[PDB]
Amino acid sequence: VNIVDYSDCFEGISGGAIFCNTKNKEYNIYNKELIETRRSPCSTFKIVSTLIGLEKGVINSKESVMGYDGTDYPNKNWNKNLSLEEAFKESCVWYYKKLINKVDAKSVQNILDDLKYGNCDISEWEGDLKNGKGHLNGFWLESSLQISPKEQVQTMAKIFEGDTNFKKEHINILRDIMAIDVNDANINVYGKTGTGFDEKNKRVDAWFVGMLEREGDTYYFAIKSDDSNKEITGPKVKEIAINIIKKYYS
Ligand SMILES: *C(=O)N1C[C@H](NOS(=O)(=O)O)CC[C@H]1C(N)=O
Repeated sequence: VNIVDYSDCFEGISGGAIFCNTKNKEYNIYNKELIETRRSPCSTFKIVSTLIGLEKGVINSKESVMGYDGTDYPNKNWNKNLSLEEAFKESCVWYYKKLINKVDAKSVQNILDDLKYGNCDISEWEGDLKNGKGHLNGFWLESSLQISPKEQVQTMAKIFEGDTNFKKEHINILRDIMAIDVNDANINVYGKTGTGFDEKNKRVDAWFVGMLEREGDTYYFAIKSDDSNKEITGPKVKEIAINIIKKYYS
């Protein structure tokens, strides 16, 4: 367990990072207090909800559709019968809400418990309805479910090292749709962004969670901002993550 200083890559944004290599148990932690603090996962939950949907047969491949019904949305790419792969990369909320609402709560509770997914609290299934967004809400979006960056890395490691009961076929679908182009062919990077705003504390929940493969070694990582500047989003934290990977993990 090494405490490290990645602050230069954060360019003044408040946050932390944790990288974990489970072969030689090298835990690299920037901002330990924040890395141990549970927060809403926001759209990073799509990593797990994809696996739930595959396991329950709601979806079956990276092509699978959820029966688009024609509802109008401001994002162009939500207005179509998009595949799993496209809905994951577009972070399409209606697709993943319809997916999870096909699964019974007991099944989800038991999967989260098995994964040790933070507080495993799905009590507010419908999500943060006070924000006015209605069905564009759920327990994983600034609501009851909370997970720390350290727990995110532990969950990613358990899934992608083959230590859960999820089918290998399903884990490989997730790897495929999580793959990121970082303009460096000598590392494979996978992950998912998440963006929320914590109204109580007036801070963002901006995430990038995933894994890095670099010649034999695999690192599981979670990068998280809690800045008060509302302009700090998941995509911005992903930029910071890539700069950390290129500086310190090449
Ligand atoms: C998930 O965090 N969300 C869905 C969507 N994607 O965000 S991301 O670019 O950080 O992955 C928009 C924001 C958020 C939401 N409001 O539901």
